[PDB]
Amino acid sequence: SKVLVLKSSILAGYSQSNQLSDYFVEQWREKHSADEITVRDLAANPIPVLDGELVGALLTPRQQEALALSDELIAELKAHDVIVIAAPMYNFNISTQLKNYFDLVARAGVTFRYTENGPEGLVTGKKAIVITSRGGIHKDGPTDLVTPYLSTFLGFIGITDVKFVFAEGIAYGPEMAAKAQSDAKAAIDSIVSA
Amino acid sequence: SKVLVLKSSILAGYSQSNQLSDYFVEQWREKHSADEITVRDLAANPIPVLDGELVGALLTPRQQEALALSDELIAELKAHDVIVIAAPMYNFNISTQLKNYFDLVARAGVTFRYTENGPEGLVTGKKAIVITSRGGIHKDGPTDLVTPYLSTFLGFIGITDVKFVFAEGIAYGPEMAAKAQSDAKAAIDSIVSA
Ligand SMILES: Cc1cc2nc3c(=O)[nH]c(=O)nc-3n(C[C@H](O)[C@H](O)[C@H](O)COP(=O)(O)O)c2cc1C
Ligand SMILES: Cc1cc2nc3c(=O)[nH]c(=O)nc-3n(C[C@H](O)[C@H](O)[C@H](O)COP(=O)(O)O)c2cc1C
Repeated sequence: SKVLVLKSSILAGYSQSNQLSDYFVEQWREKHSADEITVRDLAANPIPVLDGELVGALLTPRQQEALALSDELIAELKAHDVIVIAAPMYNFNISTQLKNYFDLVARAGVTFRYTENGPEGLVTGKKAIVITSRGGIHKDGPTDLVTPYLSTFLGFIGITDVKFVFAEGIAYGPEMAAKAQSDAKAAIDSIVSA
Repeated sequence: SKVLVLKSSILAGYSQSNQLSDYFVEQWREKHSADEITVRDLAANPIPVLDGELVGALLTPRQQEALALSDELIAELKAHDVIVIAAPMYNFNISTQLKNYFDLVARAGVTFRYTENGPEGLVTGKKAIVITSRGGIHKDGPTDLVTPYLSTFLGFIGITDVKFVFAEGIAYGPEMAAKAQSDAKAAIDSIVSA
C-alpha cells in the first residue's frame, strides 16, 4: 500500500500534529516496511490561495501553473491508499495551509461529479486518518466544527472511511499535554495494528 | 452609527454576496443617511496568510508590517457598530479571503482575554449581519458548518448578536436563484427597518 501524509501546522518542529504524524510514519514503517510513504508538508511548501484568477485556471502563466499543481495534487491523492491528514485547529477552523490544498483538490469532473441524486466523490477506496490537535477541549461539543467539516469535505470527494485521532487540551499544562500525546499515540497504535 | 462591510467573494462583480452587500449599503444609506459606512473588500485588497513567521509577529520587516496591519484591522473593527460580513461558502468553508482577516483579528489580550471561567471577547456592543451565499441548500442541515463556525468565532471575540441572511440554491436555476435574491433582500429590508 501507499500512505500519503499531509502536514499543515505552522509551528514546524514544535508542532504537536507533526510530531504525532512522524510517530504514525515510524509506526507504519516498522509494521508495514514495504509500503511506500509520501509526506507533503503544506506549511514548508505552501499551496497558493484560491483567488479569482486561479478559480478561472481550474490561460495566464500563473493560471497554467495552478492548474498543473492542482492536477499534481489530485494525482498524488488518487495514487495513495491511506491518507493521513494533520489538522491542527486555528481559530476554530483548520489551518489555511490545509484549506488551500483542499481548494485545489476539489474539482468538478475530477474528484467529484454531479449526478441526478447529488454530487458523488470520485476518489474511491481510500482509508483516511485525521490527526487533529487543539489547545482546548472541543470534542463532541458545539465548538468543534473542524471534525464535521473534515467529514463533510472528505466525504464529498469520496473519502467516507475516516478515523479521527484527537490530541486536545494541549494548552492545559504538562499532565494534560501528556494525556493528549499518550491518548493520540494509543489511538494511532490501534490503527497501525488493526 | 458606523457600519463596516467585509466583502470576501473571489467572483468580483459577479458575486452574489457582493451584490447583496451593496444592496444592504444602499438600503442603509437611504434609511440612516448620517451613518458612516466603511467597505473593506478582502479579495481586492488581500490579507496575508497566517504562517509561521506571522504568528511570531503577533521582528522582521514583514512581521512588523503584519503586526501593524493586524492592529489596523482590529481598530477598524472596534471603531464600528454594525458589522456586515459577506460569507460565501467555498468547499464547505468560508473563503480564504475572510479566514485570513479572522486570523489577524483574533489576538489574545486585544480581541479576547483569558479568564478563570474561559476566554471572553473584548469586541463588545456590536451587532453583526452575515450574508452567506451557497450554490446548494445547506441551512439547518449537517453540511452547513459555516453558520455555526461563524457564530463561534464571532462569539469568541465578543460579537454575540449575529443575524444570518442566507442566499441558497444559487446553482439551481433562475427560479431558485431569484428566490434566493428575493428572500435575502427581504431579510435585509427587515434588518435595515427594525
Ligand atoms: C494561530 C493559532 C490559533 C489557535 N486557535 C485555537 C483554537 O481555535 N482552539 C484551540 O483549542 N486551540 C487553538 N490553538 C492552539 C492549537 O490548536 C494547539 O497549539 C495545537 O497543538 C496546534 O497543533 P500544532 O502544534 O500541530 O500546530 C491555536 C493556535 C494557534 C497558533
Ligand atoms: C471555489 C468554489 C467552491 C464552492 N463550493 C461550494 C460549496 O461548498 N457549497 C455550495 O453550496 N456552493 C458552493 N460554491 C458555489 C457558491 O457558494 C455560490 O456560487 C455562491 O453564490 C458564492 O457567493 P459569491 O457569488 O458571493 O462568491 C462554490 C463556488 C466556488 C467558486
